[PDB]
Amino acid sequence: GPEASYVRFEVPEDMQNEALSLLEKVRESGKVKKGTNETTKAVERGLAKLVYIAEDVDPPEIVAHLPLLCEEKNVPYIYVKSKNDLGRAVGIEVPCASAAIINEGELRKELGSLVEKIKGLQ
Amino acid sequence: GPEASYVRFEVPEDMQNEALSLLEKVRESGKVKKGTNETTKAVERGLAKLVYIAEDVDPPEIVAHLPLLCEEKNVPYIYVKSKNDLGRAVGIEVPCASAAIINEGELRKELGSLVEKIKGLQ
RNA sequence: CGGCGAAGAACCGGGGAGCCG
RNA sequence: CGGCGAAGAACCGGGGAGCCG
Ligand code: NA
Ligand code: NA
Ligand code: NA
Ligand code: NA
Ligand code: NA
Ligand code: NA
Ligand code: NA
Ligand code: NA
Ligand code: NA
Ligand code: NA
Repeated sequence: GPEASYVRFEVPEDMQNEALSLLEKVRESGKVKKGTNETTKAVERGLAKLVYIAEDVDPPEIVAHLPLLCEEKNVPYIYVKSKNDLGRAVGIEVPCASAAIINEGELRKELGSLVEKIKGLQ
Repeated sequence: GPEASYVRFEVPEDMQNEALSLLEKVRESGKVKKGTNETTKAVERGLAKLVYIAEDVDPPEIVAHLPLLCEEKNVPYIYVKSKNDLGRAVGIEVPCASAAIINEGELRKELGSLVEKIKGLQ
């Protein structure tokens, strides 16, 4: 219905909040790219460890290529309800449709656990 | 002072008007590049037959590089008093800092005699 | 019609956080 | 204090006349 086509699975809210929290914390020791241009290049260049996509992107066409791209490059991705939260999580002043963790820093294990839960959705 | 350093020699008013009438005619006969970006490239690419530099360009750094470039590339150049005149003559709606003839069309004689006039000064 | 635009519109690639009053 | 900016600022490269209300 209201959700655009590019949202391919439901991410429980607690999993979303863990993921947003880890994305904000990874900036302290690892490296994130933020925004759809850099997110897309991060995946295309083989650099993405975890891609975040906001569910409320409108027009959906801005991020709609990302899930199929991630799947082709075997990059895990997770949805978050709000591009506002996503922009806050990555530390910028405007909404953010998509982001990528590219260096996991000190959070390798927590991101690993999160990725295995994502897999467990489908 | 008041003219910027890039005005390396004086050009008389009969000649600047000669140069601007010629420029306006070469448009429907040959080819003109208009604007500093296109004029620099024409000189660098070896395509410029006559470049026009307005004397009232503020800031001067917009065009200051052009005279030594023209000399390096063996390209004659002429100063005209007004970038508004220069704009009107290349048929655009805004001021124009510099321009270049790239083909003389059917006005090869009037161009040559002006070029020899230019050579005569300094 | 005004405002802006060759001191470089649109558009494209690089870039990745400031620009303006 | 506002307006705008990750739906991509500044800037570099290509482009060469439109963009906006
Ligand atoms: Na980019
Ligand atoms: Na890593
Ligand atoms: Na760890
Ligand atoms: Na022309
Ligand atoms: Na031109
Ligand atoms: Na250019
Ligand atoms: Na102008
Ligand atoms: Na100008
Ligand atoms: Na880019
Ligand atoms: Na350019």
